[PDB]
Amino acid sequence: KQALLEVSNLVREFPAGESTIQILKGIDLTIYEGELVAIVGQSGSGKSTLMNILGCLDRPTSGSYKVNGQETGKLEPDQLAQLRREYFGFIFQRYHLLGDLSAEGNVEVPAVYAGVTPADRKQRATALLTELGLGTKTQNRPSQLSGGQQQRVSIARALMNGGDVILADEPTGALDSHSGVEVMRILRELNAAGHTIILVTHDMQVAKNATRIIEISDGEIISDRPNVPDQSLEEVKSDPDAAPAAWRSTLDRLSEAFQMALLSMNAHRMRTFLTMLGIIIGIASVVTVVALGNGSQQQILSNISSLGTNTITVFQGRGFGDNSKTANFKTLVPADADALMTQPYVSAVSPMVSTSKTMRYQQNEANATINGVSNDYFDVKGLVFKDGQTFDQRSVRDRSQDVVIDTNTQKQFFSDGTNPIGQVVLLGSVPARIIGIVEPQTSGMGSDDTLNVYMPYTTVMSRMLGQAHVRNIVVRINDKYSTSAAENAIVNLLTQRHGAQDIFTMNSDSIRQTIEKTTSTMTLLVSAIAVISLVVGGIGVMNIMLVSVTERTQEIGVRMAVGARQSDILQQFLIEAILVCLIGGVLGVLLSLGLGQLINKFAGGNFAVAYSTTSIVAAFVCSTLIGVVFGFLPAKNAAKLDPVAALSRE
Amino acid sequence: KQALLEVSNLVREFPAGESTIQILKGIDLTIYEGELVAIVGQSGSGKSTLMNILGCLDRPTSGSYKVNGQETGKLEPDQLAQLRREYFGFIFQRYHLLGDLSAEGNVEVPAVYAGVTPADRKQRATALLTELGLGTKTQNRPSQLSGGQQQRVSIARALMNGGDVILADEPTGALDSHSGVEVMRILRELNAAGHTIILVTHDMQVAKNATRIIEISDGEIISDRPNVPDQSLEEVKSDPDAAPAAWRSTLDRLSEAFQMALLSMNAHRMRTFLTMLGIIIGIASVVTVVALGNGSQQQILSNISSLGTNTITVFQGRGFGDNSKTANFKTLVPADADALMTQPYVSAVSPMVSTSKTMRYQQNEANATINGVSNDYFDVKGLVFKDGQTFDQRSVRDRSQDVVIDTNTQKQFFSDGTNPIGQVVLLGSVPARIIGIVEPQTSGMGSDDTLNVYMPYTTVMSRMLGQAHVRNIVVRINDKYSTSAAENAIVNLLTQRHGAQDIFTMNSDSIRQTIEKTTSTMTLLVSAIAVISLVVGGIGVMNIMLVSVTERTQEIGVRMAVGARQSDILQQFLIEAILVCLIGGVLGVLLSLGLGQLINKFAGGNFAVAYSTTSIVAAFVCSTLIGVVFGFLPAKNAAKLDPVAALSRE
Ligand SMILES: Nc1ncnc2c1ncn2[C@@H]1O[C@H](COP(=O)(O)OP(=O)(O)S)[C@@H](O)[C@H]1O
Ligand SMILES: Nc1ncnc2c1ncn2[C@@H]1O[C@H](COP(=O)(O)OP(=O)(O)S)[C@@H](O)[C@H]1O
Repeated sequence: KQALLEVSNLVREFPAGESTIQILKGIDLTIYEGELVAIVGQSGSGKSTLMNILGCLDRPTSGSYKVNGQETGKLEPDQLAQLRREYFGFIFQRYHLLGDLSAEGNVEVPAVYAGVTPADRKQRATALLTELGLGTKTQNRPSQLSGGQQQRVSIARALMNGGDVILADEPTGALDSHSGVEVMRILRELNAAGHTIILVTHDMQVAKNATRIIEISDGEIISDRPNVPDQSLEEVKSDPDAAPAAWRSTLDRLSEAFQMALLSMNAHRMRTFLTMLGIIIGIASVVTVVALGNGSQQQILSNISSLGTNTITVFQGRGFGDNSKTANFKTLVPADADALMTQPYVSAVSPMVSTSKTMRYQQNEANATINGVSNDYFDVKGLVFKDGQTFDQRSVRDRSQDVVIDTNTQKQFFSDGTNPIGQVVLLGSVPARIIGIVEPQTSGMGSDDTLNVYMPYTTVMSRMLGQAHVRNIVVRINDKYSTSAAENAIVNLLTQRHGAQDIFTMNSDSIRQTIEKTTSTMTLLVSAIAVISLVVGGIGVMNIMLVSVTERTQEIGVRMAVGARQSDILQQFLIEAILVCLIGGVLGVLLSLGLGQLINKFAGGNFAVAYSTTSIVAAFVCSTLIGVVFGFLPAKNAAKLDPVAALSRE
Repeated sequence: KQALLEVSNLVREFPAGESTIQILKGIDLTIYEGELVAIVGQSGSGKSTLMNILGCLDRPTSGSYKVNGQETGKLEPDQLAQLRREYFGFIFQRYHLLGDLSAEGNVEVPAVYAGVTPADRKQRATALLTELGLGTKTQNRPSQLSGGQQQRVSIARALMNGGDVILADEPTGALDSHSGVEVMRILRELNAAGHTIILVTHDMQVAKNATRIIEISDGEIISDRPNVPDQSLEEVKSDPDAAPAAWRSTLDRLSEAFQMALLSMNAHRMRTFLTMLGIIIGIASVVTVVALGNGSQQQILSNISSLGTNTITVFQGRGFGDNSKTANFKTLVPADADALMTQPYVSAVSPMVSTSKTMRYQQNEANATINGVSNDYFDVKGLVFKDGQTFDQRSVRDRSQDVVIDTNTQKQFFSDGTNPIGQVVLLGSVPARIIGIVEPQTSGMGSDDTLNVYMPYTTVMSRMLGQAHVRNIVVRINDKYSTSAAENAIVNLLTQRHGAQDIFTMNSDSIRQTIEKTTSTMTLLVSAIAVISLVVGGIGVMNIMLVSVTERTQEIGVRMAVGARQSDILQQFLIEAILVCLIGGVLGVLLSLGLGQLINKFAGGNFAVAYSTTSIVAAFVCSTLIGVVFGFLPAKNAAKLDPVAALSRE
């Protein structure tokens, strides 16, 4: 049969000066289930090292330590953690509780790592705290408890996963006489109930509370004797404490890891706020710059949209003056448009003049732009008729006073729902009857807001301007033919048709393309400058997480001792970083949205802010990725701590 | 006569639940110089509270406490610190040493806070450490010392500033039996030497080391009896330890505050690196963006300086399509420049043609752009002659083969130091004699880097091109007399000479002004976005400083008890932040300079990086201001800590 704790020729060496020093020197030691063992020696004796090895927090480097038959010498971290969850509970001189949790929570932690039903572990935690006289202090934080009360909490914690072997490191060293007596009473009562208890001390008067006293000095055991305490006659057991013992639970520990990181945020609200603030400012500047560049691009493009697709505009305008010295040189005339119409690369053509008059209806007045155009103009610019129809070529010839109106003029003058078609409006001093309504090119509520009116160019030229010439001529190029080659043909045709190079062009597609390219490139560079800010925010996240790993070093050690896997610690800290970056990426998005409405109020007619939902999604994802990347390094550093050095980190 | 410590009616209340609780209930107590006093009681007794008041770390809050006649009831923090420096030394259960310093440094700290000569305090530190058996461990850090060794370090520390009244709070509570014997031996020997010692404990067997035992319970003193230790027979005194003891010095404490901040940076090197890194990225991005916008503006403007000042260039339309359409439609001819010459607003005028030929010298060849210009061209464009002169008007008439060169061609062909003037070079197939060298308009190279040659336009048109027309004509407007009106007048005149409006103009000053304003505006917007990054860096600095205040809370408390003023603490932390941000600004500047040299390797001849020295200085100042500001709140929070709560922070 196996003895519960079986040590054989245990040698623990440490390197010291291109050589070694033995701290444990060939220790043989058998401890049976139910013994009350005290191991006593002074500083330097090796009692600590021995207990660390006994608690599966360290490995021999020479010898054998079998826990219920299981050799620990060659076990890997999660296997030793398995043994700690299975057979050991720990009590520390300084009563290492987790300041952020309640007594109940600290008691639960080992059951969290062992994968114990949360309802059942709640029951067990409050039951053990009540059994040890802390039934009314269940919800107190460690900062709300006295030393003895905290040590009683950690006794209940040690009992959570069974309490098979309670390893107690000088429990009565920090706290006073009375509460030391109480702690020792509890331990002896647990031993009476069958709990194996190993007490490590330097005060023989503490060791005398045990039934077996092993004395250690300079790495070797020098005494091993039974003992009967004197105070067993006073402390009669009038309060009979007898309380001995691929995809499933990973989810439970992930839920708890989220909860734990969340509580660490609630504990340090200023720190959390500042770190999130850095991420909020970063994400907000990136989403803002991107939406500003996109919306401004769309706005500038709509301001071009008064031109068509495959549209070549033929301008010639310049300085003003007399009829004989300026008008005689205005060679662009509608006969030129008639000539262009017959070219194999021209699918549509329209002269274009314009004037601005006061438009009247029953009582309304409003200034409006009256465009003198061809019946084909709507075909050139791609305008869509809402209700009516265009001009007849005859009505252009006959100087008709028919008129086409856009959506904006309908809103201005026919807000009642009165059908504009057939209604006579008055343009300055010229009456005109509406024969059609056009849906504009504009994309946006307040991106255009102008009143466009369309009459035959012959009528506007004759009745309103008194001129024989055209402001410009728009041409839509056939067959998707090379608009540039058609452009050159137009320049040669009109130039040969005129007496000289009296014209210049505007290629709508070329200008649009240049605007898209230039605005896109500038958007990319500037939003990269914003991403620099976001990078600095991420660096801040990493630095804070690393520092909180240092802060929580002892918490990490305690969690390991109670049963945490390196995985579990990694998940805990990494989830903290991720949650911090997400909560703040969302707030950066919302801040950017509010700032977007601010700009959309106070901006001009070129600056506009438009938020693509995939830039919002990209913001959320890149915030989470900053959490995963920048937070990872600290979370791994926490997961890889030596629980011995962590427990004694001070 | 006055007793050293004179206590009367100490009542210490703390609020607890819409009421208060008395922790000291009217304590009277007289302690004379040289007494060895133990104050003993269990948790709740008030012994610590009493000892804190005795040490000038708290105020009676009701009653009187006189230290050598000085009432503490109404004293302000720095006055209580004065009393601590004057009369008190402190020893703590956990032997609160400063992990970053050596034993010697920890011993020095109280002398730093007092007005003590650094050399003399070094001597005292090593002397006291040698007296207490730490002569060979003088340089060890606290992590390199045992509990007893650290406790002897803090004994020497308490003795540094005199050791008048040594308050020891459970000194033998953390450490083992043997080293407790040694600590108590040392304390008794100091008492024999005359030191007043007040020992506070809960273990009567420790209290029995004193000669006077005052027992306290539930806030009141219940026993006060003399005592003779049992070990007075053991200690025959064979080793007689008898060692009893704003413009001027503010600068010395500033030196020490700088040194302490520096050592704290060395202690946490990764933290320092990351915190500094944020500022480095911020300052580098801002200085980089500013230098990029400024230099690019200078480059793009240099490409315009070739258009001269107040110069209106008369360009002409394509005019091509055929060789016969070139002959037909190239209406801009040098006679038009002759006509422009006579106008009242034209001070100088030049036709301009250009072609590219291979420029040859003795054996050297390089392709060069030959500009056919008027003798006035240099006045219009504002070019300055380095050595020679321009053409004669006669030589323009006579189709002269004179040539003027720029500095780039001088470098290409006359690198020897050979004077180009009088030398005959060959341009394609036309020889030409150099009559002058011209210094260009440009500052940065960018795209030019071009070989410019100037010959009479009549000669280039006649001999090299075989054409009757001019590419464009430049005019310099006198007095700046309505250059915009001159543009229109030129168009009207040239249009009147031709058969149409077949010419257009370009106002050099308008273009320059537009470029200057637009690029300047882009510089401000983008560099503001970089400053966003710098802001996030500062926020990170603040968060880190708050965290290091929390981390060092006990260090702050120990410093206060040892004798630090709130001033001293604030200076310490403020200097830390300032120093980190200052260095991060310097490194941000150096990174920015390197990045500028990197950018200058890019293929964009429009992007250029120019560093103003006032943006470097601005970087230094704004980095230091981030240090002071963010930067400040943590340092004040450190200075305003309650030294009692700070010392008991865990
Ligand atoms: N890294 C390391 N390096 C060198 N020596 C070590 C190390 N770790 C432990 N030891 C030794 O084990 C003992 C630890 O606890 P003990 O209870 O025996 O005395 P303490 O004062 O440390 S509580 C101590 O006496 C040390 O001499
Ligand atoms: N903020 C505060 N609030 C309420 N009560 C306080 C407070 N501070 C001290 N006290 C009391 O004074 C005593 C402190 O030291 P003592 O040596 O007498 O016992 P300890 O267990 O704290 S070492 C302690 O027993 C407490 O009951």
